[PDB]
Amino acid sequence: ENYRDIALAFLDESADSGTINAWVNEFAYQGFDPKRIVQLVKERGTAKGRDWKKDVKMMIVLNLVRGNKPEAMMKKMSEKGASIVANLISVYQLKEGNPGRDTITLSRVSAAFVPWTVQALRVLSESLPVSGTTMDAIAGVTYPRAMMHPSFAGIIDLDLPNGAGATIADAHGLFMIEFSKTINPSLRTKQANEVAATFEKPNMAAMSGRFFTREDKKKLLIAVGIIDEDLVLASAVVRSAEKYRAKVG
Amino acid sequence: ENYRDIALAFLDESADSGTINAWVNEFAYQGFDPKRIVQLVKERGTAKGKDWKKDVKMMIVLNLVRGNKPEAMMKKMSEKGASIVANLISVYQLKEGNPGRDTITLSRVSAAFVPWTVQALRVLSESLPVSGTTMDAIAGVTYPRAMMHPSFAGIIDLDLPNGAGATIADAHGLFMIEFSKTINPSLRTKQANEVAATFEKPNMAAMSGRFFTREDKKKLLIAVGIIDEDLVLASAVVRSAEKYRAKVG
Amino acid sequence: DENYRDIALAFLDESADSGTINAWVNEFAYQGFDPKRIVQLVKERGTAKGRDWKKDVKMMIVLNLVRGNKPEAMMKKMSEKGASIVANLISVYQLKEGNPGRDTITLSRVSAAFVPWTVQALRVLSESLPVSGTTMDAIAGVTYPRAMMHPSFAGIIDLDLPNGAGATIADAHGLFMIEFSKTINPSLRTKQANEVAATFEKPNMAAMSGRFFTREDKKKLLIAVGIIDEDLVLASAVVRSAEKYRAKVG
Amino acid sequence: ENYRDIALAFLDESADSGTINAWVNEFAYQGFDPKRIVQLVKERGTAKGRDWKKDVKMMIVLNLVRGNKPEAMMKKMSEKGASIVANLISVYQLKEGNPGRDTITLSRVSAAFVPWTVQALRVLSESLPVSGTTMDAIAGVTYPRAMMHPSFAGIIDLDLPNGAGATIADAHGLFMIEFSKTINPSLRTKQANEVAATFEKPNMAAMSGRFFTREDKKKLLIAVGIIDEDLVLASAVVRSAEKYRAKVG
Amino acid sequence: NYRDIALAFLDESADSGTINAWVNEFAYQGFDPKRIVQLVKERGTAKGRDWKKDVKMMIVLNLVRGNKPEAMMKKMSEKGASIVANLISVYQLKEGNPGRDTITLSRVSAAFVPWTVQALRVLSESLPVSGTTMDAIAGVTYPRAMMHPSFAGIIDLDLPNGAGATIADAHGLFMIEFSKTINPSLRTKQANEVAATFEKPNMAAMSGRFFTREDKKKLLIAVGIIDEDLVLASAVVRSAEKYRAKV
Amino acid sequence: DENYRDIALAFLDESADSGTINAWVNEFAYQGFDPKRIVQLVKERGTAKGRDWKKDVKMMIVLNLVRGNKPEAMMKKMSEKGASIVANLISVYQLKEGNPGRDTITLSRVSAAFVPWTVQALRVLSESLPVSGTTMDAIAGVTYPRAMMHPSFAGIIDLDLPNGAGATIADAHGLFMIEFSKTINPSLRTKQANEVAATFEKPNMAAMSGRFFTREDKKKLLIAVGIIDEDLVLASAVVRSAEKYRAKVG
RNA sequence: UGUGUUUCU
RNA sequence: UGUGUUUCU
RNA sequence: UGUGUUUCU
Repeated sequence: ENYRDIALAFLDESADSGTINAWVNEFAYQGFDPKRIVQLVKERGTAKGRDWKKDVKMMIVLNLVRGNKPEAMMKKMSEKGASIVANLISVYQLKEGNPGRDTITLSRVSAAFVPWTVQALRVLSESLPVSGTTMDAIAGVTYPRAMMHPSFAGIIDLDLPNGAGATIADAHGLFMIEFSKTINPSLRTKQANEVAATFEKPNMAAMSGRFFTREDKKKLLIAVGIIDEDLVLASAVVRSAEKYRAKVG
Repeated sequence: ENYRDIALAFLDESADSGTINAWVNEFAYQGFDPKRIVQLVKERGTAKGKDWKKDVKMMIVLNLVRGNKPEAMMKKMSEKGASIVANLISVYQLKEGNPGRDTITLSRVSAAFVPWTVQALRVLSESLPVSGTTMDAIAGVTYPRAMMHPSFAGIIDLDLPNGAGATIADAHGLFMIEFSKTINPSLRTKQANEVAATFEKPNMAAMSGRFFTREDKKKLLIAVGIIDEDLVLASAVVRSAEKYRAKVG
Repeated sequence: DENYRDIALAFLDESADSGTINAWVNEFAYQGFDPKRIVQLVKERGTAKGRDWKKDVKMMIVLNLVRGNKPEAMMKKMSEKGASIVANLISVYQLKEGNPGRDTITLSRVSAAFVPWTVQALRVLSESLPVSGTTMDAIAGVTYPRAMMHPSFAGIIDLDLPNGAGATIADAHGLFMIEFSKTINPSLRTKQANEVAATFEKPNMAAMSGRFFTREDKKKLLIAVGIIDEDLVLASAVVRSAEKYRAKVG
Repeated sequence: ENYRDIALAFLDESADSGTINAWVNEFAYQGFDPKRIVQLVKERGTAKGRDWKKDVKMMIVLNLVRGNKPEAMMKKMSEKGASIVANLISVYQLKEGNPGRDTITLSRVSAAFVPWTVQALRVLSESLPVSGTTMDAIAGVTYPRAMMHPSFAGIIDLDLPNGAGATIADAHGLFMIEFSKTINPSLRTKQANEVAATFEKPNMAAMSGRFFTREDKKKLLIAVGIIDEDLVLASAVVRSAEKYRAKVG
Repeated sequence: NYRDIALAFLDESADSGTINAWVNEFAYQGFDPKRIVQLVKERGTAKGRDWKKDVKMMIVLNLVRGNKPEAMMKKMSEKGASIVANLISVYQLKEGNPGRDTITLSRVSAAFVPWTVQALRVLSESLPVSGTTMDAIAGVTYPRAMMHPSFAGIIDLDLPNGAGATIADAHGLFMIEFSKTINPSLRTKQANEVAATFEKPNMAAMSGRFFTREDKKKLLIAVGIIDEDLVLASAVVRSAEKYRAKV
Repeated sequence: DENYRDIALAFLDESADSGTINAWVNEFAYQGFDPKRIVQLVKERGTAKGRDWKKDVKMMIVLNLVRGNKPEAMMKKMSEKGASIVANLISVYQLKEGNPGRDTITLSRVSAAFVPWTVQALRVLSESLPVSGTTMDAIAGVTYPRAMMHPSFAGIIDLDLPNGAGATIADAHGLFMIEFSKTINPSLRTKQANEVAATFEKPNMAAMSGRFFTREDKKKLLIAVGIIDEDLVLASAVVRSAEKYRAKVG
């Protein structure tokens, strides 16, 4: 009878904006942060006197065609290329996976510098783990090259009008199942929705990231041809999207 | 033919629908008792010489921005914040998921102390998994910040005149479908009505809660702008409600 | 000695005493689940505590129909008013959580032994059951007989009813049993119908072939609850539910 | 080579159907030898100073009412009965299922000593998994109690004049389909012909058994009322037979 | 430098005699029908047996009971078990995991396949997979000669017009059924998954060199798989397309 | 500190010359092994143990031609004499199997690095190969060039020969490669010829695109082994095998 | 949701 | 490719 | 046949 009144008294209990926001800052998620990624890449690069921006491009291209394990890939590479990778590992302190807060990986570089990643994909389509022609056969259309990497999720605005964001996410999901199957063979026998379950949680975290503003994402999506000035989706996107919904439904 | 004739006689023994339904309601599943929650919080808090009212606020904010998994959220948190979460776990014996009624979770604190939860939402709406700006885009209007958590269902009086309670419930459902879609991304490809069915049962239990009286709920709904002293729904609420009904059917 | 054919043949003239044989049968017979023992123990333990034990049976059955078979567990997810009642029921009847022995009482056992009342409560509780009546109504093409919506119904099935009526009733009950088995055991939800059926048909057969109720007892029960009429004609809902079951499992 | 020539010349080597079929019959699968069973029972029984003939009777009755799983049936039995079953397992080395021919099971005892089994059935027909009253309802008449066990097949002479053996076999099948349906409830929803196929093979092997001669079988069938001294079938047998054929096709 | 070293191997000696001696040292050594027949003949004559008759009995034994003689005696009439006991004794039959000098029933059936392939015409209904079962799986009456793994030993994959490939396909139709019956864990698996369990030792059998190509041609004709003009029997080509469709 | 968001967005309008990027792709491209490194390690490890390493190369090649690329496994089915020397070769050359790093020696890589000898050994032991020369003679309409009867032959193919003669030689080699792939991997036997060709397209291309040997080196090799004459004219059997291949594949 | 997984040549 | 796997009655 | 199994909210 008084436990009810205790709870009810919290109506008049102080909800100080300042103290609440300080708690939020203490409790907030701390780990993956594109801000931290670019900061560390820039710092470590300039400390060794590198053209660090050029190193980013090379690290992204390296990531797009070889994956996320630099030490391993050197053992299966020409000496000319391996020597370059050896340096990239040295200055940027590249790890093979299981990243911590201050850890830099090739995936993280591709994700943080996605506005360039999304441009390189237009050129590398046939050298990717899943080729563009393979995706072109899976979709009924020429699949948008910009989407052919997990990092694309970072520029998706889910709140675009008329469910455009959802449709873009669907179309990207079509690539993600194929990508997930190629780098994890144990998923190749699994159903579409089972494969989707393996990526949709970190994928959602990427799409709901706040590194880029909504206007940043809109500009990126337009610049790379997913959507136009009038926010109209390209047909390849909507047709790839319905393929995805059919597979998982 | 003695013990057999006894059991056989139960055919003519009474099965009154009203008497049976009374038992069903007694024996019905109950996730937790809010009354027991505020009791245990106050008891365990004072026993350690803590400003337990302040700890309630912190646990609520922690719940709003990080969810209901205390041990897991510390693995991705600033050292400062994780330190105080560790304390809260210690003194309040915080567990995760859906344990017994004598067990405290962050989710249950926000539900039991909802008259404060509902005020904190007015402050940190942009730090939620689903932001206030997102809800503003989904509804045609500014979505009432107080509704932006499952614990809001606890202050809903379904027996308000003219089905105003059902309207408020629908307006809250507009948020709940979006919230469910991000914390459980597998639901993103499901129809709105299918998503609504995933939280129908616990949401109903919260609205049907008798911890707060109808007058208590009425006062809460007025104090937070859902309804006025004349029991008239805010325009944004009726808007969000009809958006919801059109999504669901 | 070593002519073994003649040894076996001589057992023709060997004594087959009815008295001694029946005594062996009594020693060797199955001993475990016994509705007679259940009702006896419920009645004894109830009157020893001065309870309206018949009313306790109804409450224990309703408790079983809506919450399942684990009383200690369900108290942790129940109002204090209800939990206090359950606490008493556990105390006087010595309710266990499962793995019953010969002298063990469980909620399932109460529902099974006192099935002539269980079968009446189901008419009223249909929407509060783990599998609702409306859910079964959608699975069958018809309004599924509420009386069958519990495993204990198998105890009143007479498999020897003329014209395979008993088999048809068992089929219709099997339609509910797959749904019930899937809800209380999630690991079966991905399995095929006949796989799920394999999980229950052995104890289910033991229930149908039980001898607690006579054939005339079962006939009366089945009529009283609407499965079959005075002329032993099956209700259409039963035969249509039955063919759904045969289709799933075949 | 010359070894190649040797293998090549096997092409010219014969393959007489009669000679080959003789080998098939020799090498054919044999579940157990009844002869070996009565031997081991008498040997192991006398070696422990037991009334082994009496133990045979108990094992048969035990087999008729409890089946073929000695260790399992003791878990649901009176303390008195389980005590003597434990003994029987000890002295006769009882196993379950289908082990080697040098292994005793309760099922094999009832089969080997069928001239007694067939008499016990006349006494305990209401304590069987399928009762005599049940069979009375399935047939239009009183079903011959002697047929109410799979071991009855051991005394069937298939080479009786006018296909009387086949008629007796069909009458026995009327019980066998019901017996199979209760001990293996998964078969309850199967067609009668499908159920009959589940026991066709071992039942045939029992009827084709040559442990007993035709004269031995004839004497057994007469002594138990299946047929008279003039080799005329009992009316209930021909009845049960035509009931069976109509069920099966 | 290193390039010139490699390039100099052009003028390095490739002596025919020494190379062939290395080949002989390095060559596969294990399963060899020559060794099988040699050992069967030697061990048989050392005990004064009609060893050729023993081969037939061992093959028939293999076709209807499988590859585990000690085990099958425990489920056999005393008359038959006594015979098997002798066969085990003189030929030193093992239960599996054969070494170089090991004789198994499978090995007898494989080495003496020109007789094995004749016995199958007679035993079709006593096989683990019956002829009528294979007749229902194929749309036609499946060639009895193919209803055993040992048939692969007489397949000439180099027969003109892909006839050899077609014969191998038709045999593959039986092999999936046979593999499923003796290994229950494969019964839930897809056709190509089951095929993967046998196609490696199966290929070793087809590419064996015990029989010449003309030996195989003669065998395949004698047993009706193909005719004098090397035309395939329709049952073979129809069984083959069933197999290709499954996998 | 700094904007960071702007630094990232800046990369949208950051350069992306196709030629500069493609140069990086070729540097960073996957490389199975370096033939140069292989002959180095063979000579170094061989001399360090006082061995006729040139002779060991020959034995390892012959071993590779008749037994494949799994040294530990092949010893389990080999004469005691042969297995004894294989054990040595594994020891001094540190032989591994499959596709390990570029600093690792395999039998397959020895045959590839020392292909000017491999190509001569094939002329001698063609009937001891997994696919025999007589088999290839039946598949082609003519006597199939023995020098092509191994994947390592691709290492001496000059694709930039005039009149697409390089492509013709590659196709003629492909006639063998489909058959070789079908026997070492019997699962491919039921696949279409074009599907089989796709299984070895990538490593075969890498071998032909190898720059370990110069065009003049390849030309001299191809002439010395009869694929082409001093006037760069294809042998008739090669053009035959090539058109057989194209008709199989499409 | 917490941004992971990085196969084969 | 390396010639294996041998179920249930 | 041996009368078991009792999920998630």
